[PDB]
Amino acid sequence: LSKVTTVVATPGQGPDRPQEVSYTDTKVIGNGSFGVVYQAKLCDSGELVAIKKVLQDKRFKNRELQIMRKLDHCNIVRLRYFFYSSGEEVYLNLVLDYVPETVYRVARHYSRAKQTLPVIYVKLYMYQLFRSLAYIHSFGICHRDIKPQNLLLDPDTAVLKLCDFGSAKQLVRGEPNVSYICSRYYRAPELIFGATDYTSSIDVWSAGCVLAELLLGQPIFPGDSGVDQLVEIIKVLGTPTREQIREMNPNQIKAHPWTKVFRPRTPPEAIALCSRLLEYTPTARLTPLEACAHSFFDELRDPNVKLPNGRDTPALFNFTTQELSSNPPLATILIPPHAR
Ligand SMILES: COc1ccc(CSc2nnc(-c3ccc4c(c3)OCO4)o2)cc1F
Repeated sequence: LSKVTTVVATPGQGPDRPQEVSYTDTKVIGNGSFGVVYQAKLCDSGELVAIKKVLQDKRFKNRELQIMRKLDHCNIVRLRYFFYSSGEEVYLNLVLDYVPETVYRVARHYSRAKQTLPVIYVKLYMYQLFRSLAYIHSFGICHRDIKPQNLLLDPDTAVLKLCDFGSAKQLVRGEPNVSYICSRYYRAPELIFGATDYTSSIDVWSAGCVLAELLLGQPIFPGDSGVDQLVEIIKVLGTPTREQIREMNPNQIKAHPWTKVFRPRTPPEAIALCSRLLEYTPTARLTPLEACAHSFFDELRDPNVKLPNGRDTPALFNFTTQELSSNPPLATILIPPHAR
């Protein structure tokens, strides 16, 4: 609150050269499995920041911090600084970009009010999620907890930022990974099947679940348990052929038309995008970069596009080489003539 805290914090991206950082108006805003999250105001600039505090084992490196020190993207909450603090024990503190809203909260307001999120926002929010994934997947980093709670929004600018890398991991082919991750509703089928050799494509399934959820006003796959979740998917997508099961798993509903799950007025390209994300076969799913280049997002590339409030859209085309690395020719679609 009124107390001024001064710490010696290390720049998130820069050289390892610690600075004194003073912050104030400190309040907890989240306290869960993720740790404790604080809102605070930087003394010098008057800028709000979030501070994530997690217990550290000290005999071990923090994975989340390793990942965050690598990332610099407009659709990912930035690590401004990190520092350590003591109790008695030892905590690591991530000083992060503050973002006021979440997709969860926003979808819930619309749902509660019996309304749907306007399609322009669905395009904006989904696109920026895919850019963020294209970016992190380019390092072989899989978020592994893509869900509406982890999508932060600035409603005034329509900026979406991916947050919570506490479940993120660099996926190395041949190194086994845990299957019971992601939030249930958003959890890929291969995970429910127990695959330990999964790829970044689990994030893409999750994004599809988010997109489907923004279109419907409720989770598309609301599993009752970790096991009932597979049933919920089958109910919507129909039984996987044995070929698909082989694709998902290292060891009786039919095809349910995609244009009937959603409401009658849902844009067909949104349904078409959805169908390419929610494929049983992990490698059949679009890459995030491919998802960005999908027709559903064409309006975002229209030179006349504006937010509902008249403002320009936020950064949409400032693609780096790193972001483009999975399919560089896609730059021809992604970056429209006027943006060059
Ligand atoms: C406020 O909503 C939450 C969302 C996710 C989490 C999980 S851990 C985390 N990692 N970065 C964050 C983070 C970064 C910037 C933020 C933020 C949270 O809230 C406002 O600006 O939170 C905790 C939360 F409390």
